[PDB]
Amino acid sequence: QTSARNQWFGTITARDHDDVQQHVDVLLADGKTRLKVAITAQSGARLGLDEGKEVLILLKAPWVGITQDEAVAQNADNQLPGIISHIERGAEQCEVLMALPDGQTLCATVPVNEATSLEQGQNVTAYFNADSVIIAT
Amino acid sequence: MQTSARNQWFGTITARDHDDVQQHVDVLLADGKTRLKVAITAQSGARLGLDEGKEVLILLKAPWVGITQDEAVAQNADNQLPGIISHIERGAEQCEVLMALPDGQTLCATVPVNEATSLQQGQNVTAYFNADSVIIAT
Ligand code: MOO
Ligand code: MOO
Repeated sequence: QTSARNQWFGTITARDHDDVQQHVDVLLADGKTRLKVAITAQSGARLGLDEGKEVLILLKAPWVGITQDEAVAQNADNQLPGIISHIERGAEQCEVLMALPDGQTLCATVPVNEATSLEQGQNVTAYFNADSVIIAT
Repeated sequence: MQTSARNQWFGTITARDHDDVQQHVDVLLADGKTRLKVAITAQSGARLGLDEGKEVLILLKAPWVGITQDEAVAQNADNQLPGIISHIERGAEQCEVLMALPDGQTLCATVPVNEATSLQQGQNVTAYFNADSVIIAT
């Protein structure tokens, strides 16, 4: 139980063996969503992040951007196309809920000034870097 | 308790605001002295019961930690922890920087290799990070 609003079960499919910071590939339990995640070398060993390892991905809401710009999405390490299902606008931040293709709901916290063109029903892309995710067992 | 976050600290919530979408909490760490500021969604603040007295674990991933020697940068950040670098591991793209904290703790930061060339073991530095870079776990 953590504050991260996006907690996705998945499985390690690959892991590199760089000495300071390593990357792993994760397939989500929906069986289609692939993610790239970076972790320190000590952590990859300590957690035993080898092919087939089941894990829980923790992606805090503010680490997720929501964009209508395909280049922004393509520049990021991870891209999850979807459809905005709900928008709650606060004074300083916005909660953007996005329906993923499988029906799950992604949550992003976006600065109010970056959500002015966003509206429910729009096709957008959720994006984040590999080093913005925590792996939990 | 088993997560990749290299920094995992016990703390007690000592304050919480009730802003609509994103709220902030003050967290007093295990040393009974260090206070952090953390941002969470309103839904999470209620779901987790992040009220005064609530004990939690702070998860801070290595790449979220900046290292500086500049007073302004440290003061401008939401959280800053002074320490001394105890070890550096240089890599082709990233460097692991470990910093000794009071009461035998070690903070771990992952810094891009081209930004850590002036960092060296034994320097007095300040680690810093945003309120919205921390995850709170029950
Ligand atoms: O820790 Mo949150 O509620 O994903 O911002
Ligand atoms: O090893 Mo990490 O980068 O603290 O998740």
